[PDB]
Amino acid sequence: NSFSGYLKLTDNVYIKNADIVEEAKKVKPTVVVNAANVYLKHGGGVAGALNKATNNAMQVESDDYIATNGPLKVGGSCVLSGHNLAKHCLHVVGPNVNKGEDIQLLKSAYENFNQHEVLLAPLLSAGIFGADPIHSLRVCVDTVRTNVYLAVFDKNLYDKLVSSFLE
Ligand SMILES: CC(C)[C@H](Nc1ncnc2[nH]c(-c3cnn(C)c3C#N)cc12)c1ccc2c(c1)S(=O)(=O)CCC2
Repeated sequence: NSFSGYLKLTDNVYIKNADIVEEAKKVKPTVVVNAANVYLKHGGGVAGALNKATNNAMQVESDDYIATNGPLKVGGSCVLSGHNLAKHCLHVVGPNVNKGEDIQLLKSAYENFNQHEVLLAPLLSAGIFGADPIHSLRVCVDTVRTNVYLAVFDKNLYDKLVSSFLE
């Protein structure tokens, strides 16, 4: 868990302008969070990038999990191997509001983080999932009670988020 260059927002939330994949390779965290969908199909975005860094091992493991257990619920999670990125990967499904899912499920999604003492995570439901990223940071700060290190791979958005938090 050798996180470097993060800015501490609250006693348990830290943030950095960084690619979560590069962070996971350098830090070797106990847990890395994937921004998953309910069938664990890592087709693009954060999930595709994490799977590619495992050379597709994450996708094969995910398909076997879904065969035995069925899909996740929106707001839910499962723990699978971290492969070369972490000890464990926490696959968390935030709502996709561009596909009509309820933004109130973002609180449920972040509540999954509280079962793990330390996590490297992306900003849930941001990007093409369509949630307002400033709102997602506020739900993270108000919900997560364990130690979360957020990697946001866009300097423009990182600056907006920090300036929103410090108002
Ligand atoms: C807001 C945005 C800046 C942020 N992106 C990221 N945040 C942190 N580490 C990242 N690595 C990469 C990366 C690394 N390689 N490649 C080819 C990619 C891609 N794509 C992207 C990325 C973000 C946060 C949450 C979500 C998404 C995007 S989404 O659009 O994938 C939908 C799911 C929820």
